[PDB]
Amino acid sequence: HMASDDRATGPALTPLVVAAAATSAKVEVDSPPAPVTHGAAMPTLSSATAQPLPVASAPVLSAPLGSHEWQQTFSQQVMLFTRQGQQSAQLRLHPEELGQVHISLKLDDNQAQLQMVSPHSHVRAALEAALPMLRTQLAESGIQLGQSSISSESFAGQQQSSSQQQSSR
Repeated sequence: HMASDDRATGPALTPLVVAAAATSAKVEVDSPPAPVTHGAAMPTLSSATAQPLPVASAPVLSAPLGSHEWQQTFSQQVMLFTRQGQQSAQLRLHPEELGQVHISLKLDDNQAQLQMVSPHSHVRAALEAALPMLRTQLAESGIQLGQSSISSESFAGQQQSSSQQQSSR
């Protein structure tokens, strides 16, 4: 019977802890200008006169990339194709690993679509550059090379962004 707990535990003090006031903004800024100088002179060399070197029709299209002879030969083969009446053909090309690219020139109205299946290589640079020249050769035969396409297997490049160049005089 009856009861008595009796308490006495009860904290009572003011907590306070704060101290922070400073800044930082010095050192590490600006950069030295890179020195540059131009000059050169370019060693000139007079073209020596001599008799033209004997040649012939090159077997398939295998010449150094950049040579005009390779481009001319590229056009030659197509001229022959259009003369025969064909349009699809194979050809030994470099890099040798290619073994045979598939040339498929399509013909509609008076415009030819040149499709070719080959990987991306420096070969395309000189080959593609020969396309504007080819249209000139074919144009003499009546036909006009309008469309052209190059794919290693299939063509896909859904990407177009070039929002730039905002200025005037």
